[PDB]
Formats: sequence, structure tokens, C-alpha cells
Amino acid sequence: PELANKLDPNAKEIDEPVLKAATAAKEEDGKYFDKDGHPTFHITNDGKKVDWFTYSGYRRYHAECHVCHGPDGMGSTYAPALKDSLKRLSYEEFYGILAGGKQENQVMPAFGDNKNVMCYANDLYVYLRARAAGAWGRARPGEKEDKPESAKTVEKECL
Ligand code: HEC
Repeated sequence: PELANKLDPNAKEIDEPVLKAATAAKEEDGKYFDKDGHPTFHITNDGKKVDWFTYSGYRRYHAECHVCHGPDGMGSTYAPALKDSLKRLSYEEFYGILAGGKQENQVMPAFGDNKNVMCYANDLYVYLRARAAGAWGRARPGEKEDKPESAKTVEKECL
């Protein structure tokens, strides 16, 4: 139905198993979920329009993560490429690394005490999930879906 994606027909780096596991099964007010109950994306009109959290997660990524992890999750001299990471990592593995950090030299900081990051954890997951599935390229999202009212009142409370 309207839960289905419609991506770039000239999308050359799609990962079908990762994309299939990210198919939207449910929608609760601008928020999409997969059959496992975990957040997911929703691309529309041939790879140009994106759901709110993919849009929002891009911006939070550029703000708070791009420095060590490179543009579009491509990787850097000090940190791995998160577009490949979210092929293996489950939603809760990602959330735990983000909240508590990871070490080996090589340190990923714990962001748990950083509400400007933790309150957008689902946004970061969704966007980087869309990268891992090859459902979004290395562009900035243009057309988006409207920001839902649900997001604004929990953004209120979380911050
Ligand atoms: C500073 C440099 C940063 C910043 C600001 C962020 N990350 Fe994180 N990250 C970083 C390192 C050195 C590592 C590797 C740690 C190790 O080798 O043990 C990581 C790792 C991750 C992971 C797990 C990667 C994997 O195992 O595949 C995730 C997920 C991750 N980083 C995500 C992430 C996000 C969402 C950030 C947003 C603010 C972020 N990092 C910041 C170094 C750094």
C-alpha cells in the first residue's frame, strides 16, 4: 500500500536483504516501523521524497557524527563507515553503542548524557539504515514529508 517504498530505478548500490528487512509494516503518525517493531524509513516518488526521520537524521548526522565518520556514512581515517555498519548491527546494538560508546587508540564517545544526540537516536538509525539498504544515496534530502505532531511534543519533553 502506501507503506511501500518507491526508490530510484537507477539505484546501483541496493542491498536487497537489508532493504527487505527494512520494509515498512506499520505507521504511527509519520513514524514508520518494520515487522520487528523497529524504526525504518519510507522513500517515495522515485527516490526523491523521504520520510521525516530520514531527513531529520541526515541533519543530526552531519552535525554530530560526520566529523569522525565522514560524509554520508562513508568512513574516515579514524572511524568506520556507518553505511556498512547498519547491515550487521540491530537497532538495539546501535542504540547501546551510541549511548555507552565503544573502545578498541580508538574511542567512540558515549553520547548518553547528550540529549541533543540521544533524543534523535531514532532519526540517526533511520537515516543510516536507508544508507545501508542503498535506498538513499550520498545526497542531501530535498523533498520531505511533513514533520509530524508526535515528534514535536516528544522533542519538547526529551530536551
Ligand atoms: C569521534 C571521533 C566520533 C564521533 C563524534 C562519533 N563517532 Fe562513532 N565511532 C568512532 C570510533 C573511533 C568508532 C570505532 C570504535 C571501535 O573501533 O571500537 C566508532 C564506532 C561507531 C559505531 C559502531 C561501528 C561498528 O562497530 O560497526 C557506531 C554505530 C557509531 N560509531 C555511530 C556514531 C554515531 C551515530 C555518531 C553520531 C553522533 C557517532 N558515532 C559519533 C568515533 C566517533
